[PDB]
Amino acid sequence: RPVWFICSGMGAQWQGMGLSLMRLDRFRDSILRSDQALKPLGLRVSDLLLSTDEAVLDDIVSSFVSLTSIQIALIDLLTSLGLQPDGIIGHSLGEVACGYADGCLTQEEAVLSSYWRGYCIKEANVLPGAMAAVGLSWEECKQRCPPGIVPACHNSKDTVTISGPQAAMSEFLQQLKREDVFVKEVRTGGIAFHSYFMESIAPTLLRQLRKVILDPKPRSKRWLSTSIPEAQWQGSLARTFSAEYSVNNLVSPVLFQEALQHVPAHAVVVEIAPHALLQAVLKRSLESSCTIIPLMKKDHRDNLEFFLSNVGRLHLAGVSVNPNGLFPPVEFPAPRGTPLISPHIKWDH
Repeated sequence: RPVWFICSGMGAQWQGMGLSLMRLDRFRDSILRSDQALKPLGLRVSDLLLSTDEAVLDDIVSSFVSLTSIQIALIDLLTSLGLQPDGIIGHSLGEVACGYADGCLTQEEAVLSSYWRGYCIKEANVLPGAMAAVGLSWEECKQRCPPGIVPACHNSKDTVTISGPQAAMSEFLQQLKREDVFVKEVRTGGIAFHSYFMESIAPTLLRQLRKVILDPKPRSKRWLSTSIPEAQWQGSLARTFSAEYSVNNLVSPVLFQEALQHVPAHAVVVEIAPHALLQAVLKRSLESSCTIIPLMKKDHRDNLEFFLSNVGRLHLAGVSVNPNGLFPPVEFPAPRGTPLISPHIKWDH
């Protein structure tokens, strides 16, 4: 089976993000290295995770940093299991983390990217936006959307996230529920990402991310972009994780379903995110023959159990993962009087 890393984006946050997983050394130790990049800017991600409150789930600069810094740590645990990806797909702000997993992005360049991507947006005081996942074909959207309400995310073959004017959402959903349409709102801290709203920011962001990303590294064919049409994958822009790319990702539509297309048929898809947002979408928009696995469940009593639960599932899937890489090495030789094994290896006799 191939392994496919999927990196869920915005709306995927919640008070208490991987406070349980802080225990695990491989995790914490990576979240600390994220502080090391965020220190010259006077910011500590580990505090953002633990002084967490409503306002910081809504603060867009805390979020881009929180999500990315966690995703980057989840990815690290996955690499301790000894599980590298066959395919990679990002979904919005996730792509950043992806470019880490493909190895075009340093943990630092990755973290600081998210940080600025989020900063420049906040400081543009952009007008009250708001997104929602709504269940209609991408073309059904272009037909039935109030003016000024873009279709922004192509998730499934019949699930799309429209982006736009905060007040024009509220009264265009009061209006959709009343016809039984899939509608779950995404928490965006008020900003319409992946719409025309973003062009205003593009200049100042591009001009600044150019100082974080010198120099840009080549992307590998292992990583399918969802920010650039499959058409122009052999292009100049598409070829490298450059500032120019990071900025484009924030401005253009996320072509998710498009990438899901390329996902093989006995594939195992892991959602790498502080919360399994795209579970609905992936299961809907992919073969029944593919197993889909969360890594953390929001508001769970103890993510550390829920992650091991799923590390376990990644095994039942058939993938090659080994938990001993999460916890400190064992001191071989084993103690004397440590339970026999052969008598418990039962066969099909």
